[PDB]
Amino acid sequence: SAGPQLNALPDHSPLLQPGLAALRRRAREAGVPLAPLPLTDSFLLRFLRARDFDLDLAWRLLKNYYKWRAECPEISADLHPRSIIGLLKAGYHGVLRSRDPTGSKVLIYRIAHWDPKVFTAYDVFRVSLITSELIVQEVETQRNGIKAIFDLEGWQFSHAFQITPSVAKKIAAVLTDSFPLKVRGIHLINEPVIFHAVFSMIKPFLTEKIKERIHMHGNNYKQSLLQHFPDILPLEYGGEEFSMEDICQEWTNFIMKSEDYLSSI
Ligand SMILES: COCCOCCOCCOc1ccc(C(C)(C)CC(C)(C)C)cc1
Ligand SMILES: COCCOCCOCCOc1ccc(C(C)(C)CC(C)(C)C)cc1
Ligand SMILES: COCCOCCOCCOc1ccc(C(C)(C)CC(C)(C)C)cc1
Repeated sequence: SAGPQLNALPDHSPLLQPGLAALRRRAREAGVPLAPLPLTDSFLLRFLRARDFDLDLAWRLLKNYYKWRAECPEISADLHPRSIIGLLKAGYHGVLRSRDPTGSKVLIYRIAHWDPKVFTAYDVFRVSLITSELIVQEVETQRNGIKAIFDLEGWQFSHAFQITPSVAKKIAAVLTDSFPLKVRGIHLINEPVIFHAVFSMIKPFLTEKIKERIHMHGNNYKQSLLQHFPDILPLEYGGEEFSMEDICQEWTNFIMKSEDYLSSI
């Protein structure tokens, strides 16, 4: 249980240096790229915290992160938000202002606001990557992980058509062992009945990384979603203070302010 205690330290604690040294030596040895991603303490700590300072797992995650980036150029080859600013303006995606009861950052995606005649699955994936790279900078998010809510109202066949076996593989990767964020929960709301039926059959065979972390609320989601996310949801989902539009505009603004950092990858 040393791991979670190391996670709880600030980045400048000398106690994190043994793990950082051990990981940086493994990275260097396997010939990790020099390409505009510096192996700073703060960067490397993301991987250590994601795997509670288990060095072998932090290293495997780091390698898989590099592998995933190399394997998905149409997502990862340019992180400047200029390519997806329409999706953001359309209201596809926002991050809640407040954390949930266990301190997780909460992400919301709205499928009705993705026009598949305009944006590909890879554009939409680029949105998640951008957000991920931003939120991972907060040490509390590294410690407490994330939850994502997918509002599937208006899910159409044109959306489903974009999820090929290749896209499915890339989705599983980022949820499991290819990005330095702990996915503590995946919530679907307003999703078609077919999701439940499939899930009831495949659930027992899923990786334990996600198996017990998937919650499908269906159309009657208000009460159940509220139990997981009290006092932090937008008006549209049963919250009290701000609209989803406010959240989307606030997150969009933050992305644009970070445009040079995003490019610098
Ligand atoms: C889920 O089914 C709907 C299909 O949506 C389109 C597919 O592209 C969405 C990719 O979604 C994610 C979700 C989470 C993540 C990670 C695990 C990196 C965490 C996050 C959301 C904080 C970025 C990455 C991509
Ligand atoms: C072709 O359908 C694309 C819909 O994608 C939903 C987003 O999540 C992607 C995860 O991967 C799957 C898994 C199963 C399925 C279906 C519904 C087609 C079930 C199946 C193929 C196992 C019978 C679709 C996507
Ligand atoms: C009828 O609508 C047309 C398109 O149909 C899309 C298929 O929807 C059913 C898909 O069912 C699932 C259920 C679970 C999953 C897993 C658990 C693998 C991944 C998850 C949680 C990201 C959806 C994938 C597909």
